[PDB]
Amino acid sequence: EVETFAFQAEIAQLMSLIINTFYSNKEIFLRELISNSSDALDKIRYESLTDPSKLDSGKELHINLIPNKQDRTLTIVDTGIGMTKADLINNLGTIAKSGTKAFMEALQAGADISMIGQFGVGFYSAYLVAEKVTVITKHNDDEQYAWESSAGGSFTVRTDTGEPMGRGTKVILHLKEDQTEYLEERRIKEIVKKHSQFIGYPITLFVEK
Ligand SMILES: O=C(Nc1ccc(F)c(F)c1)C1CCC1
Repeated sequence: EVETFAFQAEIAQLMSLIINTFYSNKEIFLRELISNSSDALDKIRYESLTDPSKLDSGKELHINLIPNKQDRTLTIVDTGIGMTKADLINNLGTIAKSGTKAFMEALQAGADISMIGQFGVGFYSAYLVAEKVTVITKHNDDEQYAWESSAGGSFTVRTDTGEPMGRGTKVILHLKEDQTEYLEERRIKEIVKKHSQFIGYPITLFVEK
């Protein structure tokens, strides 16, 4: 059972800008998604400070980067707090409407796309490199769900019957044909060292057969 939703108009406009604007510095998508993972890990860690049982769904707090050249996907996995179904529908737990408003004023007032994270909508920088994004998520207070969008004004949400995740979020980037450099080990390592050197969780870059 798949539910299809329309993006709010401001979010659709944000994704069309990210997709259509000529902007060569696409690598910041990875910094933005890792920083989102770090924020989600901070949240479950804080909650566990007063309720250890919050970590019954997984004690390890980490970030994995999994490239797959056969599928042409880059997956960013974290064991953070995750998202409820309501969170997924409400712009993946962001205040995306007011965030978009600010970001697009900043853009007309000098800023560039790389600053998207300062407006709380860094998730959508995934569409710099991905034609389709799938988000699998599990929050302690809800079931496992899969969100998906190829932009175009709509997204879907369904119960995920795939591999149980325990707790956290998995962002699966179905990369554009000309963006496969972000599956190469040496290019991912470069980006992580350049932009994510101070993330306080272990970031493991998986290698391929
Ligand atoms: O708004 C613009 N681009 C834009 C905005 C948000 C984005 F996430 C993005 F990738 C590109 C134009 C350059 C200023 C006018």
